[PDB]
Amino acid sequence: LMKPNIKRVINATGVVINTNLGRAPLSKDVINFISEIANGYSNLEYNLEEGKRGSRIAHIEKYLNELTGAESSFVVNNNAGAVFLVLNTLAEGKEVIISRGELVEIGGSFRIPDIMKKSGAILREVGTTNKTKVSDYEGAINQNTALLMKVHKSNFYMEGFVEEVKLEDLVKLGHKYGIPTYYDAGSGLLINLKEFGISVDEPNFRDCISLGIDLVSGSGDKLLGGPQAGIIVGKKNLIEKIKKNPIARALRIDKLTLSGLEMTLKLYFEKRYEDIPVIRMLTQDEKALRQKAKRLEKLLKDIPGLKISVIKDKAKPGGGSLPELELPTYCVAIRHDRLSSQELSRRLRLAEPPIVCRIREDQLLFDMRTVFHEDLKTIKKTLQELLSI
Amino acid sequence: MKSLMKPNIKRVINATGVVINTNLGRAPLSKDVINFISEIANGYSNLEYNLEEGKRGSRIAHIEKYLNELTGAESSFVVNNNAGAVFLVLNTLAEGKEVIISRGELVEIGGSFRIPDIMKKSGAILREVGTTNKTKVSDYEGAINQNTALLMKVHKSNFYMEGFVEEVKLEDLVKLGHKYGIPTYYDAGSGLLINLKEFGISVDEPNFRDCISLGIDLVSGSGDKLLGGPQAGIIVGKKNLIEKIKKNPIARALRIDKLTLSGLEMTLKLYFEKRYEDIPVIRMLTQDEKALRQKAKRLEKLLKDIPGLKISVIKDKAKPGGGSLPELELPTYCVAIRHDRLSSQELSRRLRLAEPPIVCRIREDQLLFDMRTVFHEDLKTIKKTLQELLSI
Ligand SMILES: [K+]
Ligand SMILES: [Pt+2]
Ligand SMILES: [Pt+2]
Repeated sequence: LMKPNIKRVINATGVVINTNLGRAPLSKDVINFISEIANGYSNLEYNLEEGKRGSRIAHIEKYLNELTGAESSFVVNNNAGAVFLVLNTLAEGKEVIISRGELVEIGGSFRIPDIMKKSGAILREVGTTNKTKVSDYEGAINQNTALLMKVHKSNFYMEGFVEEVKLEDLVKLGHKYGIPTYYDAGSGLLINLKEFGISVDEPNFRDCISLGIDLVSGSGDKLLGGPQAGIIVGKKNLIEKIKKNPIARALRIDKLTLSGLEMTLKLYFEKRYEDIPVIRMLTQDEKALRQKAKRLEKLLKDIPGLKISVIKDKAKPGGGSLPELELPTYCVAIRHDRLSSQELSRRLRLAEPPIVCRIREDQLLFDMRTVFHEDLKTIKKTLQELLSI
Repeated sequence: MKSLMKPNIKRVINATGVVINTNLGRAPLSKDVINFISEIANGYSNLEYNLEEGKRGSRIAHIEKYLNELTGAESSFVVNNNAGAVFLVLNTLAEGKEVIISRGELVEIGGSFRIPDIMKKSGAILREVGTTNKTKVSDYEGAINQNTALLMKVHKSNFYMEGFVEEVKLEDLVKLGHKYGIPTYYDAGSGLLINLKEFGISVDEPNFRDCISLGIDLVSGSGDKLLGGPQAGIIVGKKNLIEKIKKNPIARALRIDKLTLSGLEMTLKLYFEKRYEDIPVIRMLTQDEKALRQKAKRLEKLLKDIPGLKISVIKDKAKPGGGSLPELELPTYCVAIRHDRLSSQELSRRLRLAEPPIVCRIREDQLLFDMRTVFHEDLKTIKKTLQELLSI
């Protein structure tokens, strides 16, 4: 093979946070900065003022602190690690209370009880799958309770007869017994969504911090729309213990992500949301989508055996973050006389660049939500090369 | 006390359009059944007797024949309620032993019923496997050991999950159980008797016959849910196991009453006779869309003459099963009413205080009557009830 296996793939699934397709894409502004810091040497671990070594995370935490309002903050390889670290540091040998309904598998390799076991912490599971009350948490408190933990169900959701302990209650319960409260938000949403005209209950750092939760973690590649990372924020007392754990060194973030992260956080401090693609995509205007949808169909009419439509559909745009959410978008629907849709999808994934699309009832769909403007021309040229042969 | 001069349990007209309603008494009974119940209650009977042999007999006997035939299990048994069945199954086969179950199937149904809580009081030992959202065969098999007494699956009747989710195919469980020689218990909960797709309602909901022929060793369910009968815990399965269960002294504490046994038998006989329309819970879920409309405009016809009354007829998607089919979404015709003098919040409040009461849905200060759960004899009574409240 002359070719590298890692390829740019055209996402037509209309799924913005896609665990399979590389999660959050990055803004050209961020990547340029990353590219700059990677092209030569730098002040990675250095103080230019004093002429000696300095802490790498230092640059970042300041932003996090003022953005989230938490006393201190830290960042490690990924949220998986965040969880592992937080547990291993605070709960080794001791008991961590958690709802039977928040023991989650995210991805293929991550399971709360599995990482938790490996951490050295002792799982104490309370309540039921579908309903969990405050009593259940309190009931399970004892001498060896180190931690009150909540995990946000980022990849799935429950409906029907359902209950859940209000975080406030959890903070309350924590304060009573003097037990720290750890919240794995996971989506790493930085700020309240309702500020962008998207009304959702999705917990963010800032808000769940000001709720009095002692520790909150999340990924950087999800709702934060940054590079992969485990983000931790909370009580300085705690973060301090965390940083000091030798394991934290094995979880230490790389130069690239660090740079990538800091640029991302600058954008947020400067309130330039449109400049982080996950946010832009999820707040894209319903008109902007039809405008894109029709723009593509204009390029598709001239090719043979091709049936082009454009529909309006309720999709669930956030894959690994906002599972409940349903938003309307415009899909460009296409069909060929000679080829079944399943056969076409298969060829599209094998194309260069590959094209991954949603199928509905033997009707091949491209959801514009997650398609770029530079992608359109490339789908034309890629469709004709397969079908005009 | 003053409120003692009259009974508190009253008939109540349900306009919530919610067929299986935990609050409003669950499944109503057909008059055929009620008559039969009334007949066996009115005097003495063969309850525990063998008229052939002139000596005492099992009460369950009457019923077991029907269940065994309908579901295709070797033997069957009936206790007070499904909670009890679950309690009894576990206390019989798993006391002091381990029961493997998915972390996603540890349910709270009702306020007072929690699998892990009752399983504990059961004497059984809970070995929970997998995760909330995803559970694989691996999880089940990996937790098997010397003290493993049971592989258990509980059907999520009152809630459901969406997103990244995994579940073990029943077939694989059975295959896993046959491998290690461990019995498999399915708490269906819904006690649905026959496949729903036969009535034009396409859903995955498990039924007795189908889950038995798949090689599950024990299946239980409620009587007053999708079975459309009176309250009961129904167990069907392998004779060797039913036997062990029947002999548990606790099963006498859970022994069913003359009334439900009667009601149950007639209910089942209706199933044998394939007269589904004569069991309200199935009739109400299988009602034709036209029929609902037909019924909705026949109501509107009666209410036009009432002063201050604005009346429309809408078409809406509702969720008819409360405690059995939470996913199921079905279209129905509601009859919507509005008054100029009374707020709908105040009008609903008065309707519940009526004789007979009337419970309906409220949506943005508009009052909804869902035709799904309204009987034909109830229309007239809604007219007379409204005019009495509004005119007076
Ligand atoms: K890294
Ligand atoms: Pt009283
Ligand atoms: Pt009195």
